[PDB]
Amino acid sequence: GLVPRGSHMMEILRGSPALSAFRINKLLARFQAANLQVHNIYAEYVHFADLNAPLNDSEQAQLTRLLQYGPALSSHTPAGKLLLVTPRPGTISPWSSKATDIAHNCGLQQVDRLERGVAYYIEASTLTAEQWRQVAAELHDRMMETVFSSLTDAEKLFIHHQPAPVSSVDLLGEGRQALIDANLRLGLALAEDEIDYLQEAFTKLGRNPNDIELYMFAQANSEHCRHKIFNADWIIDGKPQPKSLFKMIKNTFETTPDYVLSAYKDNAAVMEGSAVGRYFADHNTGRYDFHQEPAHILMKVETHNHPTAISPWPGAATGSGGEIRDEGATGRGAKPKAGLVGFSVSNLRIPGFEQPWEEDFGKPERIVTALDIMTEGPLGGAAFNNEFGRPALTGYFRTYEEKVNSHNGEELRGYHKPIMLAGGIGNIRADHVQKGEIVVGAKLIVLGGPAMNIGDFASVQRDNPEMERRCQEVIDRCWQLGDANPILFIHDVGAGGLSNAMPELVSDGGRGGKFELRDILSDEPGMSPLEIWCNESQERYVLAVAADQLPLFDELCKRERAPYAVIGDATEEQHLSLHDNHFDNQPIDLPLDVLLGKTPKMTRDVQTLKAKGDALNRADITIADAVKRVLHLPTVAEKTFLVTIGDRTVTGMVARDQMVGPWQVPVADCAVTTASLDSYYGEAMSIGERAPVALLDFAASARLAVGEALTNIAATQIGDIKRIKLSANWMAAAGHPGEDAGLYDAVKAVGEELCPQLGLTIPVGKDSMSMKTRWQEGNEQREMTSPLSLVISAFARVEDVRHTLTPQLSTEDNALLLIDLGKGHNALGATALAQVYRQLGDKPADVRDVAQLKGFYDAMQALVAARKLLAWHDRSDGGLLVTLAEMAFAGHCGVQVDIAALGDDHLAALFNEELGGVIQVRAEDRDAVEALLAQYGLADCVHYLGQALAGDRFVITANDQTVFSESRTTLRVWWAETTWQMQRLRDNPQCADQEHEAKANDTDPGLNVKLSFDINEDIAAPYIATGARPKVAVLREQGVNSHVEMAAAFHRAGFDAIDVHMSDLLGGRIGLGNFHALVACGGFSYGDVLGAGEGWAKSILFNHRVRDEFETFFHRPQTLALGVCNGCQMMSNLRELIPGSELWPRFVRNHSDRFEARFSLVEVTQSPSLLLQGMVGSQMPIAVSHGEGRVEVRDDAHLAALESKGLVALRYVDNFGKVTETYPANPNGSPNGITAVTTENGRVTIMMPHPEAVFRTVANSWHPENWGEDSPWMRIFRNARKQLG
Ligand SMILES: Nc1ncnc2c1ncn2[C@@H]1O[C@H](COP(=O)(O)OP(=O)(O)O)[C@@H](O)[C@H]1O
Ligand SMILES: [Cl-]
Ligand SMILES: [Cl-]
Ligand SMILES: [Cl-]
Ligand SMILES: [Mg+2]
Ligand SMILES: [Mg+2]
Ligand SMILES: [Mg+2]
Ligand SMILES: [Mg+2]
Ligand SMILES: [Mn+2]
Ligand SMILES: [Xe]
Ligand SMILES: [Xe]
Ligand SMILES: [Xe]
Ligand SMILES: [Xe]
Ligand SMILES: [Xe]
Repeated sequence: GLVPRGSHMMEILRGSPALSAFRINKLLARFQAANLQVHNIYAEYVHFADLNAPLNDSEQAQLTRLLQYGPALSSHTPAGKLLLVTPRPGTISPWSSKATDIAHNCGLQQVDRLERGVAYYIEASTLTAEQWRQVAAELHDRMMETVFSSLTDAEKLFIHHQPAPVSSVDLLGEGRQALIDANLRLGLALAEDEIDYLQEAFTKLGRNPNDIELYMFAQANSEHCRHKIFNADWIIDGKPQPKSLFKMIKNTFETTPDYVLSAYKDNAAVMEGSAVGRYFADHNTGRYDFHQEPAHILMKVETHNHPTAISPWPGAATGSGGEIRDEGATGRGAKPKAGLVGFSVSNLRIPGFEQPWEEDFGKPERIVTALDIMTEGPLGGAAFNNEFGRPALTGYFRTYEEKVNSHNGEELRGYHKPIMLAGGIGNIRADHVQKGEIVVGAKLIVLGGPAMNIGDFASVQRDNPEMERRCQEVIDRCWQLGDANPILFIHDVGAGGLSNAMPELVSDGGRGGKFELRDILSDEPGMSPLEIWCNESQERYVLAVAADQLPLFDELCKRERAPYAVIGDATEEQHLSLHDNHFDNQPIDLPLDVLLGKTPKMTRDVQTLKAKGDALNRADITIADAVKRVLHLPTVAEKTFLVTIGDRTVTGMVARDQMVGPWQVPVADCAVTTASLDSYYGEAMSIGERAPVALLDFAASARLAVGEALTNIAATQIGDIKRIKLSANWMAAAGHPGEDAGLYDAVKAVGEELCPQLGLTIPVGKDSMSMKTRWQEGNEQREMTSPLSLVISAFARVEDVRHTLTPQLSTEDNALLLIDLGKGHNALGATALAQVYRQLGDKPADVRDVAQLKGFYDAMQALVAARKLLAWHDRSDGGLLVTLAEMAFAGHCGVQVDIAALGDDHLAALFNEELGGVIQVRAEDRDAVEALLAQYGLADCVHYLGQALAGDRFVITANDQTVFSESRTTLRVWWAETTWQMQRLRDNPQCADQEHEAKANDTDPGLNVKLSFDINEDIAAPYIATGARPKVAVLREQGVNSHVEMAAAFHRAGFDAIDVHMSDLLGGRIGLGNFHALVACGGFSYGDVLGAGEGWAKSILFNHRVRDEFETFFHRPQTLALGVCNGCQMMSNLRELIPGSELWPRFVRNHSDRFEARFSLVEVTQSPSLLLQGMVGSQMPIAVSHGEGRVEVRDDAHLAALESKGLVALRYVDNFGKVTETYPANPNGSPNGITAVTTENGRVTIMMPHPEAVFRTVANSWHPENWGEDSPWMRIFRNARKQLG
């Protein structure tokens, strides 16, 4: 396959079939649905290699072999009409960046670029050219892809354009008109006074502005970048106001500075953490060690609402990716640890599952549907978190779309433009919290990805998470140098690209800069200087480093394979210049104070609109019907489709994730991580939000968001409320009638009143101020406007991660007690209950009593510390009804509760969404607990409800009357139906159905353990005691992310864990000949492009020296190796080097066709595995996190031979203890539950689950109560140590 392509040659290589049978069946069913009459469809990947020089035979064999990957689906002879789908010309897929990288690291420098498309073969012998266009429309994404008729057309993707010159705007030759034309032509969106400012600036300089200078200015001065609304002066109902919104937020720091180390002067806030062992590999020795020191806590939350309305997968992916850059660029370098995720969208209207409150109102053609956002968006957000390697541990998901009588009268209110929210916490060293001095002469570097023309095609983002992982490793090497950290100053690259980030950086240091345009790394030679300087390409940071640290920085980057460029120098003069060596001229030449000068402050002069509620019309409402609808509201309903798609175990520090208890029910109210791998100190995150309340009462909605963040985090051991710090993220349709006054009133409500009075700081925050959508529907104008939507995220240092309560009810003798901080108001306005009957109602919840909310929190903290709680679940969407139901789902039990003391209105008592929740206590503690609550002023809020009982009965009485009684299993399965329907349409429907149907089986005993050995016996102790510590090579390739906890597991077992990067082996810095033990760690090397683990394995196989090195290590008589997850995939690709491995299977795309992050039950089976000695017959859960873990054999003969040889070491079992292939008990579809195999001599074991994630009991999502510090998985590492003797 090989043809001229300008001054290069393009080779075409056929790949493998691209779609599984159920995917083919969906295409055919959709074609029949549109009646396009299609007899058959078949699809095959095809690869395109643009070559700068020819391949000899052996290089050609290498290239072909690199492009063999993926499940072994049945080939077909091409037949019918070819439609080839590729990335749009002018764009380079992330697949292409990563695959070309593999090619280069396998020695194929002749490969200039690799790209991939899908060839579809459609047999539909009479369709009009018209119907052909609809077939083509159906097979590609119009925002990213194009459809071609010939394989040869792929040459269009590799055209090199000449560099486009700068363009000047003729102000001197045409006057102000030139600026007006450029404003419209370049879409600068400039205000009249901004046009005046530019006109005057350039008249003063006596020369025309260049397009690049105007664009840079336009970006810096957008609402998005300047925050004009948040800095504006206000007049409200005729009275000037004393403070901006930002100054009201700051008020919370003026009033509670406690524990804050950094607020409002960085792209994250920082608060005090805990002195613990920070674990990392020394720069000199490569050995991992604990460094006992403060691990302070940074936090940040951001949105990506507009781009997600256009292209939701990269919109959500880069929302997370951008936020992750903020966290690593805090101070002088910091480390992201865990993430959170939020979505608000309009009604799903799932086909065949439409709910009675949903009405189709239309939408703009150019945006995607709510369903499309909730399909592709969570996948994009998880793709980044999974491929970058941070666990995603808490989040919210709301649907809202209704015609409502609100502040501006009857209007459509919703989320056509969605909220896509991404946030997280990380750790930072004390001495790096402060940005450093920028020395005159400092080198100014771009760290990260080559620029492309990115940033409405302009709203289609692009993510490459692996590129960002490689940058994070360099930032980690830097801060891991302590006082020798060479980062003087670092900033993320986001809006405005370099044109914002570089000026901001020098400016923050009191300097200017001089830059060379042609030093910036670019994958698009056609780009204009404007495009190069201003594009929003992803995975970039800017930093300043002293000239003499450049050789160190260079070494650090090269070992990580993180690209970087020196692109300029910091100057004493406060000027900004950008030179271009190619055109020999100066695209930018400005004083900074001209560039960064501001037009006058905004004034908003506005008036209050307040909705008068309508009383809830109850004609159609019964309690039973209300329970059924409310559990079908996606806001309320089970969230599994948002949770198991995202890793929750990488770092080995996750103590509490969303899934709770033996039945792994996602109801955890907040996330908890341990502060290190050697401590019980930790960090917690929770979310509060209640946007629909803002349709009745702006300030109540903001108070409730703060209050729910607190009730969600309250059963975690924190102590002083001033330890809890908030992000406030404000989404509004600024300018829409009544929203501006409501915004000022809501910010005041929290910043000036509620938070100072509770002792809560808001040291970080952001705002997104055009939350609305307009389009033409008949030839009527239509508009969908969001409620004011405050999202509060709460972050806190944790005193003891072991003491966290979850909603999992005990059935030992117990009391359930409601804490009703609604004080009997029982408001029903703006509840899930109102919304599911198409109403807004009358009067919403609110914070009823500030002393009692603080009293609530302090009481909860006293009960958590004294271990007086069995369970906790707060009340929010769905009310007390949903809180009790979710506790019964998590406990897999019944409730017998009486509500007579809660008012005569049972509907109001069950469904109000007032603050509070239900604690469960031992029956014998009930009196002391009620006395404790009374001491905090709560007696009149506290109500004994009844008890949790074994069994399936969910019973609510009022005196002698049954208010509501149903099977708990029935409610649990209704509550599951949304995630079932989402999984069924997104993933393999067979796996969605199995998962859902297992829920209806009440006899399910949940995760449960059988141990064949003593989990507390440290069999490595006599070896550790001698002080003899053998090395283990902790092997990582670029994109590996689980190596730190892997090293820590081996360390606890007595090893000296050495960081061995593949670059170390390629560069000769490490030899395997010096090791007896090797482990290949997990993650996403090369983003799994070319098959998970393949580029890592082939880069070994195709370098003869490193390959000989691996083969020698494996052939030694006493070496031990382990491969986990990515390392298990890598090693299965290395069988030719491993003796005794001939029967090993391949590991390919899970049968569900979805990444699976699960806490799965396995049994240890009889094999030669030396790492599993003493464990055979044990059954216990383990962390699973993979999308390519399905064992695939050549045929049954290979499966039988593998089995009969006795080499299977681990199998998935269902909770009844049987070997299974039913999902998700077996999360990936592996035959015979196979998930680990060993070699004939037992010296090498590979497995897909992560024992290193869960070797600490505290890091097991569920575990038996009596376990000590060590989980059963700790024994694998101790077995390695004892085996080496
Ligand atoms: N978008 C999301 N991504 C990840 N996890 C989520 C998301 N939405 C909700 N969750 C998790 O699902 C569980 C139930 O969520 P939800 O009912 O919104 O919480 P609550 O009602 O306690 O505020 C929680 O553990 C939450 O963290
Ligand atoms: Cl169709
Ligand atoms: Cl702009
Ligand atoms: Cl939009
Ligand atoms: Mg103090
Ligand atoms: Mg909920
Ligand atoms: Mg909650
Ligand atoms: Mg919530
Ligand atoms: Mn009151
Ligand atoms: Xe190719
Ligand atoms: Xe400017
Ligand atoms: Xe956390
Ligand atoms: Xe108590
Ligand atoms: Xe090992």
